[PDB]
Amino acid sequence: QPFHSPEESVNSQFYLPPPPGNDDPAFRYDKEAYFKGYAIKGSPRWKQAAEDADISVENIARIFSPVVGAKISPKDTPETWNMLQNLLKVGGYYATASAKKYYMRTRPFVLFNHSTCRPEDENTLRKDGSYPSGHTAYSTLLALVLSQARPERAQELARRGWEFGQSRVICGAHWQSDVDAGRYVGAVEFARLQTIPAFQKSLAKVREELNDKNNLL
Amino acid sequence: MQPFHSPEESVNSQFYLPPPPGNDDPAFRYDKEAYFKGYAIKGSPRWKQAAEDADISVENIARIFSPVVGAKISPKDTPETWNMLQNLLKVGGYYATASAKKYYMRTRPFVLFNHSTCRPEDENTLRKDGSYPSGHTAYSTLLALVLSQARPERAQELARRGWEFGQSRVICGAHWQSDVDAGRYVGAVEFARLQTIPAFQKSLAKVREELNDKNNLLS
Repeated sequence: QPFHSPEESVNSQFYLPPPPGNDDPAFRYDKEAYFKGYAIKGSPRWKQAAEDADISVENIARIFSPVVGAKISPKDTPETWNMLQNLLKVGGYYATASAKKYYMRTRPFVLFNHSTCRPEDENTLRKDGSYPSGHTAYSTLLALVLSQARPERAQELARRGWEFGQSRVICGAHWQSDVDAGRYVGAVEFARLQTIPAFQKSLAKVREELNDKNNLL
Repeated sequence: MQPFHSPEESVNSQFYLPPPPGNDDPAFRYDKEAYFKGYAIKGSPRWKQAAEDADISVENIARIFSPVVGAKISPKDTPETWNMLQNLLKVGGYYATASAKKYYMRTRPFVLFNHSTCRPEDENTLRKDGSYPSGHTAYSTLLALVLSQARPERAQELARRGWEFGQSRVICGAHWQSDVDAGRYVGAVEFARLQTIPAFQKSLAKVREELNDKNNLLS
């Protein structure tokens, strides 16, 4: 079960500013950012962006294990394995819902008629509000939670968290401003989770699994 | 009154933050355009807010956030919260941004364009301090998060006010938009580090009861 209900997340439509408009400096920048990523298409950083695009637990685990420095599997780290999925629901979905639905911002690949670095998701995304990025809110939240469980890896986690969000831009699924907003959303939800007992309980166990000598790499 | 942790205990900002935008970088073009959009509203109500937001003295920070968190913040009524406000400035505004600041020593916009800011009195000091990332922003974001933890039903207002506090640095001409976007992340990273420190948890507990005391509630 999720740490809290959809209604228990801080309303993102209230604290986030509206999306950059057609003539705002930020939007001119969003377009420039979009084309910079489209230009390096097919390249390695572009491929990495395609990998970061997959948010299934298996892939998140594969990506963060090296960064956090511990094996992450349903067998060795069962609580950490639920934490990753639980955080995706409340952070990527619940926390971004109201803002996303209220603005229904059009995605760049849709506006310019180009495919993304991961064509599979293109149909789902077409109908999802672009602002703010749920992927980013999730990866930011994840980075902060794991930093709390294993602070010795804080800098690596903060760094990877950031690049995971930048992958969305380069991929063509989001605008730079969607990602900038998503990061703030991730921090706000992280602060909200700290007051929920179920989370404190879960985190204690996660802290135990990731610092377990039998799980370190 | 002792920092929740030592300088060396802040996550190295120079390692996780990307470098500030270069001269021919599309993002710096955005920084300059953003700077002029702010210089343009000079004299408006929002501009007035930006000038008041510029003063980070504990007195002014208390005045600004009391209404938002919904409680009277004072050295007499809320002793622990008063210390918290100053402790966070130290570890969040300075310690958390120090290495990236020194590493890049980025020039501030009001200096670059030879303009005055919305708070002339602090220019001589800002002149010596690296611009990226924004310590003011990191502190205000951190503070909004910490207060959201002590008084969660005020989370949305605190989240909004913390965000606008950062935007005031941009409007005031003291920081580039990029210094602010970066400082927000720094404040978040520091917020996560503080959760693992005992001295913080203990101070927070007191702050929590002080801010929820029936006698300090504000409308």
